[PDB]
Amino acid sequence: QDSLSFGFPTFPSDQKNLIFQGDAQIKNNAVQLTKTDSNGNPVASTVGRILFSAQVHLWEKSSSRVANFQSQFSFSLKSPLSNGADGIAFFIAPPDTTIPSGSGGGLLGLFAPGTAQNTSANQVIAVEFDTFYAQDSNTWDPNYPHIGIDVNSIRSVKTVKWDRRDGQSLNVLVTFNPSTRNLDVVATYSDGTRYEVSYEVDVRSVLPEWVRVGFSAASGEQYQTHTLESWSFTSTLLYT
Amino acid sequence: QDSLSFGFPTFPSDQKNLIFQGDAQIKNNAVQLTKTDSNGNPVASTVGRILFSAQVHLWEKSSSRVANFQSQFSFSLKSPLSNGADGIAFFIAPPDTTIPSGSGGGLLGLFAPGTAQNTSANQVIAVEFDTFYAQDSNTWDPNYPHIGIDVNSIRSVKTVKWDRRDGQSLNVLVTFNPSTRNLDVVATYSDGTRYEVSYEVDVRSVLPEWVRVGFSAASGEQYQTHTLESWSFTSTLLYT
Ligand SMILES: [Ca+2]
Ligand SMILES: [Ca+2]
Ligand SMILES: [Ca+2]
Ligand SMILES: [Ca+2]
Repeated sequence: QDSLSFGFPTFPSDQKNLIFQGDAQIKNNAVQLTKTDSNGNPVASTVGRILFSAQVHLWEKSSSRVANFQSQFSFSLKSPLSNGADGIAFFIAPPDTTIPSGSGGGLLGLFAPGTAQNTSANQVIAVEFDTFYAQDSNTWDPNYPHIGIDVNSIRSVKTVKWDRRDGQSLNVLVTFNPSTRNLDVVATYSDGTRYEVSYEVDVRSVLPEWVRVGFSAASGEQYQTHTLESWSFTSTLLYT
Repeated sequence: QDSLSFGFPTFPSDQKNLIFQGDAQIKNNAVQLTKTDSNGNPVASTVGRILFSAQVHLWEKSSSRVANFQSQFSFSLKSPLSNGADGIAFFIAPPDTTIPSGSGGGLLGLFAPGTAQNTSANQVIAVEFDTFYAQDSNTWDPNYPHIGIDVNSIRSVKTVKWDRRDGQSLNVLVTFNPSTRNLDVVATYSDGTRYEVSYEVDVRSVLPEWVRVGFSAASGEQYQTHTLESWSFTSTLLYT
């Protein structure tokens, strides 16, 4: 289809169109990307991702069209530790994508250690909300929590300073305009605090014609819950 | 998801979210539900169907919500003869539905011979465009071409006289309002000729909470092409 849209105001336990990978599962009308014990407390060494089952037609070679898409979502992070890790990400990748071997911790369940920074060995665009930046392990990160745009590498093409707020929902709007090739990110907390970051990128040179979209999160030695609360997505092919 | 929408202005050969059953296939940017030869002419004894891969949440027991949906599509029928058969139908059924054994000809690929008229043995709602009504083989049909609404039986609960026009596309709008429980059908030819039929039905007592939607067509000894040209669908769970 040239156009596709779906909306999850909440996530009831009875799901049919989501692909669960790793430890991801539904609990209390929300998606818990990373594993939690019986008490709902976060645990270390966990990775999980979800993908919408229907494939999205991102671009079409034969007609020279590229999709205009928007993804609106909300999530919250919680941890008794002073340094919850590692972060959550909205991503776009090939339909057959699976959790790479050894992609836990700072790799956010998106990249393999051996090629995490080799832009030629990957096909993925992601918007990350990174809370762990230890300069001895995450050598590619700026020294502070941040929002980053990733294109085929864990070392973001760009980042902006962001504040982690335990237990507070962050609303995010990610949009892509094929005319200007701008990928825009706008995130806000309930008190009005706003964060914005933008990057120009031609998706045709990075991703195949058909892709799947979803979320990924992970925790290494340090941990926190990564709770996806709602998600709406729309995409339509346009002439460019 | 509480809401789902998709639109196929045309049908390119590169499809990823369609389930093909029987003889259905993409050809010339359209879906040919029934088999055709090399030159493009219809053949006898053929059945074919397509279904969208993502499941639709028709109703939810917990919240007591029922979906409001709309399906818009266009198709054309062509035959060297004048007695083209058997017809095409838009249908809604359980996700694992498959072509019943011996459902060719007048059963439109939707019902099995032994239970075609047993309402307690089926789970399907369909809107049929029936062009063949010979009383010896289709004992359940009125004696003239028609559009009908089928609820768990090949014997329509409501029908309206219709005119078959070889080679001309018919534009159709099917809508279901959970507030009134009315299933309305409006079909029109480019010159303005309009046909209408409706029926009150409680989808909750006929179909499961999650379903799949698609089209079916068949040709017995008499034949004609059943070409699906475009299709758009939208559904939203409402609190009525
Ligand atoms: Ca990090
Ligand atoms: Ca980072
Ligand atoms: Ca008939
Ligand atoms: Ca009939």
